[PDB]
Amino acid sequence: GPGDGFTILSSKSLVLGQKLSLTQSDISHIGSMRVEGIVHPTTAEIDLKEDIGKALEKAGGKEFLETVKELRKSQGPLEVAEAAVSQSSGLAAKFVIHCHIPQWGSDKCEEQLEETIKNCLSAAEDKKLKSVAFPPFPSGRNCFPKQTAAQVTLKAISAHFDDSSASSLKNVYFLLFDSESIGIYVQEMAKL
Repeated sequence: GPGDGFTILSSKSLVLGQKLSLTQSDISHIGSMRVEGIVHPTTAEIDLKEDIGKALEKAGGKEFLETVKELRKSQGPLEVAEAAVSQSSGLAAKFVIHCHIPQWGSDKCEEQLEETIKNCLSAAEDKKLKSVAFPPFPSGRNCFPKQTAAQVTLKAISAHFDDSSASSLKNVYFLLFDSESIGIYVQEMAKL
């Protein structure tokens, strides 16, 4: 499991047996999380000014900022829905999977979020990861309501495992920090 510091709040197992787990911890514990790939929701430029970026950057130090800087020139700007992977020596996670999340209210923004999440799982499988964690999506000006984000992301994950051939992914974790968020995800996960 994700190990000391991480509580499994709730769990659902999908039709092909992949397990979805709601987990809680302190942001500050992110770089000890025992999962093979962590998702970093971000912008085209792959910034690290949000709570998760900050914690991954602090945990990963110089080597990590360096690996990110290089990726922006290597690949970016990331198109909307695109994911790209950093090696993350210094974390328990083998890789961080950056992804460009669309803005709330854009054209077919729900369908683009869904492509985003699928592209995150694709990138995890391409690296043959056995587990991946999704932290909380951002909130504010141009951000998805929590309801809709939980709804789409859950829907994308199951659809992905339907369409995917021989996924290495057995465990998908949702990192959650607040009660309202925890509650919403539980509500949506019950729609099964």
